[PDB]
Amino acid sequence: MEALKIALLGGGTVGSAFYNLVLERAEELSAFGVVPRFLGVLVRDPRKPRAIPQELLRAEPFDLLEADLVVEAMGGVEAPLRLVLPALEAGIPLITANKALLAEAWESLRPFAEEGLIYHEASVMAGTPALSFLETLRGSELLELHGILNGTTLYILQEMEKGRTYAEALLEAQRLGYAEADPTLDVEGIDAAHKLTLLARLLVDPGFPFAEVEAQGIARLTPEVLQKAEARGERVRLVASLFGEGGRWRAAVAPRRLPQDHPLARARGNALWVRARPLGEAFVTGPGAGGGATASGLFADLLRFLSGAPGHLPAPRARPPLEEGSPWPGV
Amino acid sequence: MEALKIALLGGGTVGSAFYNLVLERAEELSAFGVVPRFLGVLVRDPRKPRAIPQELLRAEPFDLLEADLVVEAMGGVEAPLRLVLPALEAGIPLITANKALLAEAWESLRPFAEEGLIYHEASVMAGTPALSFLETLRGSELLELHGILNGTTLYILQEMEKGRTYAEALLEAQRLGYAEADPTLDVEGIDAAHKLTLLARLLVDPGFPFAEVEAQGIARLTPEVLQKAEARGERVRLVASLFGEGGRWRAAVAPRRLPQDHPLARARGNALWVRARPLGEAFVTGPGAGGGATASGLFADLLRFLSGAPGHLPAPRARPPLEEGSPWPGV
Ligand SMILES: [Mg+2]
Ligand SMILES: [Mg+2]
Ligand SMILES: [Mg+2]
Ligand SMILES: [Mg+2]
Repeated sequence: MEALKIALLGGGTVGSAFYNLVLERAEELSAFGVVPRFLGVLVRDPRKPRAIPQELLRAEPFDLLEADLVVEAMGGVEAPLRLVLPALEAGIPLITANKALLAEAWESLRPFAEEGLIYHEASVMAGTPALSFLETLRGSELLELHGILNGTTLYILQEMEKGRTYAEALLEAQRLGYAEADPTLDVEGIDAAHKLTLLARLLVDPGFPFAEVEAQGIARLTPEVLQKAEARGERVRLVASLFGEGGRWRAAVAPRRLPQDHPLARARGNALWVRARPLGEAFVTGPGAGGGATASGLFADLLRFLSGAPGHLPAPRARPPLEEGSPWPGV
Repeated sequence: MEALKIALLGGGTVGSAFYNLVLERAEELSAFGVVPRFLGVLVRDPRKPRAIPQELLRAEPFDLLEADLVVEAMGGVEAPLRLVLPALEAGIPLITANKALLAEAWESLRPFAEEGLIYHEASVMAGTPALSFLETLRGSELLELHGILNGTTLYILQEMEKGRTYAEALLEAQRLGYAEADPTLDVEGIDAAHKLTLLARLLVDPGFPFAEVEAQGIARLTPEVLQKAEARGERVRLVASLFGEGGRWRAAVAPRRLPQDHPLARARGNALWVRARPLGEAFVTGPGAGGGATASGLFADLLRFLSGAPGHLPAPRARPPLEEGSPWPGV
């Protein structure tokens, strides 16, 4: 029974949920001949009440080179990047939920992702199978991809449809744990843009640039706009789309008017929908945010690592779209 | 570079679709440093019209030991079993869509599956992500699982739903090739039982016996029974359930009255619904049968193999249900 040394970067909601999940599920790890042992837990706020042993709290960066795995969920881009690089360079895998880091620091991280060292199922739709879903979709050639990827904006739009104001909805989303103190990334559609970029890279273009995604949020939406849409038998949702145009892949995030019965319009939780040849049309749904939900994704990748499987690999090569896609009508 | 030698067992609808899909996307495999070549295709009778070159057809078993991969979609149990064992024993991976073989010949196949030599995403819900979906769900502990796994009975109920009699619906399912001349396996819920058994082994009990799955088919269903259901706001579907009962796992297939709003009742294609802790509720749906759909799943596994990832592994150990469940009412 050798130890599975884990260096955890981030003691927030997600990090805490993950730490506790690993210890709670220790017997599942035993089936693999290992017992989990955390080298330390880096925390931004060492005084915030936590369910992590005091002796493991680290207010300052610590040596990660002796870890078997580095798990990161601290948000932000530059600091996490500088912290994980040394480990990745040492050949230590990185399990992360940081969609911002992967989307904006791909120039530095791609090389390691290319050699299967980065596991990031939790980076898109939390623990819901989004990346593994596309890995299986590789059996076909993508025709079009559309998803409602942000938990906060989805909740807000759902609540406004019920008559709740933008503000009441947002504050509740924060109380519920879906959104952070400053949900600006979420409501401006940037978080969805981060995730869409990750999906594009795994399926059609390993070097897809985050800067090419055109993104807009829900800031102009009101209960009035949503009720008028309902009157026409449509639902408004912030959709992240990947489709062909002029022979090149185009990615955009924007509110779209969807038929009320469309899978994306009637989904429970966030959702990813695709049309591919020859499979056809398929889609997956589940929670897109939350401490427990995200922890499930990180733990899923830890088990994937223990099984001997590589991390999530970028698409083998860039491939053009098989057909021009027709975007949904914008709001 | 190297060659990717493939021995194909089954030249039917799936076999033919897989053969042509590999040829259509062969150049793509160069990204993995390989060039695909089929060593031969085992078929019942090479005299029949087939979209595979006559010269590649083999009417009698042929040596498989030079193959890099054996792909099988013959249907049946004992014949396929005796043909693939020699390859597996020699360390050659098996990519199969044969849920019957895996469900009923597990005693012989499990050891190889444990070694990561068996890839069978296409054995459940065709190319739609089902096994990969559950692999990610491993991040949580299963509360309950319910799926509509058989394409034939889904089509049948969707039609009887519209007012078609059982015989009328079945005939069309057959006339369109969804159901065989003798649809027994499908309509008695055995195919669903096979697939449910596979899902159970991957997620909660590597030794789950097919013999313990309690299956009931469509025999007691009529268009009227469905009207009664429609009147009460429900839909009837043949559901494969895995839930806790008495602190042990119970697996059953049977027609169920689902609230019409439920993801399972709304699904146009086959579907898998799950509730787990701490993830919550997740759902995946897509085509569950068909040549192209199944080929997509087989090809997805070929890509998984080329990436250095092992096949689908059985649960690392058996573990009891965390909570007591109970399927919807039956008929
Ligand atoms: Mg995910
Ligand atoms: Mg690559
Ligand atoms: Mg070889
Ligand atoms: Mg499948």
